[PDB]
Amino acid sequence: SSSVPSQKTYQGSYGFRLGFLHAKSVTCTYSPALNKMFCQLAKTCPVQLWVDSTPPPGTRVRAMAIYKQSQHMTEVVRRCPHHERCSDGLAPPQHLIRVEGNLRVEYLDDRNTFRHSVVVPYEPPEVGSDCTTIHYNYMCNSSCMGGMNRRPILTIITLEDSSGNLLGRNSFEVHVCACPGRDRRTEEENLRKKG
Amino acid sequence: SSSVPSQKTYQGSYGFRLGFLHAKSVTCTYSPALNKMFCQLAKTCPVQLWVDSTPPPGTRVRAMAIYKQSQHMTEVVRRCPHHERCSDGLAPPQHLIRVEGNLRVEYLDDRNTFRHSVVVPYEPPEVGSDCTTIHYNYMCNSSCMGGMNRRPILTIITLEDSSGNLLGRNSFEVHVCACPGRDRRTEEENLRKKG
Amino acid sequence: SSSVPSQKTYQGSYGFRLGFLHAKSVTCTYSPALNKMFCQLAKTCPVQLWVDSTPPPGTRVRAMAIYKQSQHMTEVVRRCPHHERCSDGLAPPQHLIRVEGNLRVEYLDDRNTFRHSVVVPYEPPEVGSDCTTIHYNYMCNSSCMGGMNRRPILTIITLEDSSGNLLGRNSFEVHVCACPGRDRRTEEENLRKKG
Amino acid sequence: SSSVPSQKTYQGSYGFRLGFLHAKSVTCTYSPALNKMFCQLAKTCPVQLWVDSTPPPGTRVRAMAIYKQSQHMTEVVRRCPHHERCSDGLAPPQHLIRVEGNLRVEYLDDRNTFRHSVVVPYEPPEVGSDCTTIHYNYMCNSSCMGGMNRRPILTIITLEDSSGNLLGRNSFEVHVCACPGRDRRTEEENLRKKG
DNA sequence: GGGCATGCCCGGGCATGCCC
DNA sequence: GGGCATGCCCGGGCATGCCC
Ligand SMILES: *C[C@@H]1C(=O)C2CCN1CC2
Ligand SMILES: *C[C@@H]1C(=O)C2CCN1CC2
Ligand SMILES: *C[C@@H]1C(=O)C2CCN1CC2
Ligand SMILES: *C[C@@H]1C(=O)C2CCN1CC2
Ligand SMILES: *C[C@H]1C(=O)C2CCN1CC2
Ligand SMILES: *C[C@H]1C(=O)C2CCN1CC2
Ligand SMILES: *C[C@H]1C(=O)C2CCN1CC2
Ligand SMILES: *C[C@H]1C(=O)C2CCN1CC2
Ligand SMILES: [Zn+2]
Ligand SMILES: [Zn+2]
Ligand SMILES: [Zn+2]
Ligand SMILES: [Zn+2]
Repeated sequence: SSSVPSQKTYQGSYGFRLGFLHAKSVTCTYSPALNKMFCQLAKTCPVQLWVDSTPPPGTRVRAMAIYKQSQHMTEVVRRCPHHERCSDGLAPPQHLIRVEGNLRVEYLDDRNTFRHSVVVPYEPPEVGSDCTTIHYNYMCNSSCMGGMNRRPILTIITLEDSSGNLLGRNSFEVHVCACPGRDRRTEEENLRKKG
Repeated sequence: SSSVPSQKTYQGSYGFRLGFLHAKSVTCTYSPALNKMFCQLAKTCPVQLWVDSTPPPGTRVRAMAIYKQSQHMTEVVRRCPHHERCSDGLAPPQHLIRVEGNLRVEYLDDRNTFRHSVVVPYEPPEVGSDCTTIHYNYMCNSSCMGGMNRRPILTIITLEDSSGNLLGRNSFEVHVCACPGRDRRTEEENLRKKG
Repeated sequence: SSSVPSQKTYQGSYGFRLGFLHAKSVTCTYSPALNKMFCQLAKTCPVQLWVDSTPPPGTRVRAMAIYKQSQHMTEVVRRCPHHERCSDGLAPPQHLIRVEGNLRVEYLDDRNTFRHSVVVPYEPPEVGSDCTTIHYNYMCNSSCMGGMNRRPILTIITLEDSSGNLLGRNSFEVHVCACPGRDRRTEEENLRKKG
Repeated sequence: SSSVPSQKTYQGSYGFRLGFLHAKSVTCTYSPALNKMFCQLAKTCPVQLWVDSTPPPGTRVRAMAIYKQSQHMTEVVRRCPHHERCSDGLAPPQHLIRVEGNLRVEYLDDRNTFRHSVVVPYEPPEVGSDCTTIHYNYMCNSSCMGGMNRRPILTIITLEDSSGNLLGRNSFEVHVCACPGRDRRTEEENLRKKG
């Protein structure tokens, strides 16, 4: 009956976790200490999917954004009106999160919660590789007036079988911004000094 | 053939000029040194109309915004998409400038230049008074993404007869902002120090 | 019989001349010493038209680009293939020079010389003003491979009556570039040191 | 479901690897330290194919370019518009990579990913020889505006049987430029000093 | 082979909505 | 009223086609 999706980490029976690749305006930078990706608008944000056991055929990978703070959790995360009026052919203009480089992407609007998500098939790593990578794009800055409006979000990645069973769930915070390197360095310093 | 309206001051045969009434977040404050009004979003911005000779019956007062900088002059000033989706009953949501407190306001979209304008009847001062005041409202901040986007505007006020003849023109710069007193003080200080 | 238009200054009986408004990446900067405008791609380049005597009704203003160097004069100046595949509604994509802010702009391809030009009506200055301003845009950098390719151009402005008589002609060099302030300062220094 | 081809080295059951032949503007020079070929536009770039075991009859050799950087991987590498408008009879003008000196070259456009590829038959070395050489040509510089636009590419070379099975994969970075010797020396020095 | 011109890149710093 | 976060701006400097 809740309209807020769970954010609880659940590595599950397949041992599912995420991984991230390792400069003031670098396109993206991940902070392990904050479990937080700092990236730029509409630029590639690679996310690695790691499993210990191979999921069954037909497994899907869903990404959804939610507001991190209790006061805003129940608000659906959407693109701002400006960037909505700004396409790749498939992503509805209201969706914040896109996937690039995938021929089987699906964009969903939940008919009960109104929340947006984007789904791609799970592909196992190629022989000799330990993970599979998805290229996400965030189509607004965290600061956009009328959209995220300086409020932090979480991206929730779920691994789901074809029947809809939850196989695994993970999440990370996102700050989309002009200067990821600056903003990560400042947040990490405030954490150490004042957190 | 130009689509940019004139901004040239023209006091005209009636001696037409503007006047302004005389704190970090005051609702509005006018800088004579900069010929610039600093005011808050959707709050009253009074402008006085002064004439030496009484205009003829059916005279009208039009207000229109243009970008001040040469690089932006040819672009129509519009409300940003966020505030457009935010009414008083008569103002189209795309118009930046509204008039409050007037039963005869007319909002115009130019069919050739696409520029917006707001018009009210000219009313002579009451006996013993030297001027007539119009309460304007600016419906975005100068900073709004997808709108003014930090670009300065001028408001051009024209006195026109019923036939459309230009009787007088004056203009002033406008900065719509959260903190008019701070922003005025900073710009005036930079003018004296570095202008 | 020549396919190269004249560039000879001809102030004519109306006393026609141009004027220019007076920072590393400023949008544009004019060098009187070089008679040369340094501006940015697709940004406003204002040019003032000055006359001593009022031209007759129906006078037009034409702008055309030609290569300045003898070795390239006979080559038609065009947009590069990249920027051609990049509109305002009226300018053909092959034209280098556009006019913004004018409801009566006309773009011409000469059927014999294949050269491009853009024409607007001449409007006399408003009462109290000494000149009329046209906002040109250059849609390629001087450096564009396959277009100007680092070769300098001249813009030729002609004042023509409705019948086609040449009333006046002027010209200026143009360098469209990323950093007008840098490039002007460097060229002026080399002129003084080595010219 | 991905539209980005794998770049993972796979020597495979046949022991497949590449080899390269060993001056500021030399036509080409290969850096083992960088696994990077530096070569000139439209000039021969020989690549050797080495195998430990003889591939089956009907084996084919495919070459394809992808952008090396994560941010650009999902974009198809194409010739820039200028050089596209510049042929050998068989290569489509949009293809960056050509093969010279082969009577059986095939140029392919993938109907799903839109990526370009060039394929020739695999020929075993002549008796006494240890490798077979293919002469590739790169038809734009890495710097070309509207094409690679200064972004590094990889060339992915795949050995495939007639049925389409992947037998082996190798790749190398390519920098197409005016001065291969200069650019190699500079990148190798920056690697040692700052890498 | 030595060197220039020029698009584009930063790391330093401003303006401004919003917070106390 | 005092102060932070954040998009965007520079002036300094690199990479690279082309010139001698
Ligand atoms: C997760 C894996 C790795 O460890 C490297 C980088 C991304 N994938 C493919 C190779
Ligand atoms: C212009 C006049 C005045 O001088 C005061 C203030 C505004 N109006 C009415 C009275
Ligand atoms: C040429 C004239 C002037 O002298 C100023 C600036 C541009 N026009 C209008 C006013
Ligand atoms: C790979 C072989 C060699 O070692 C030499 C040079 C190129 N091929 C033919 C002979
Ligand atoms: C931080 C951000 C900026 O402001 C520019 C330089 C570095 N980064 C990218 C653009
Ligand atoms: C400048 C502005 C603010 O930030 C608050 C205090 C004063 N003013 C109004 C609200
Ligand atoms: C010279 C040019 C640049 O390289 C950036 C800063 C100044 N100018 C505009 C952008
Ligand atoms: C680097 C390049 C040049 O600029 C010329 C000399 C050497 N090389 C070929 C042409
Ligand atoms: Zn946005
Ligand atoms: Zn707004
Ligand atoms: Zn161009
Ligand atoms: Zn090219």
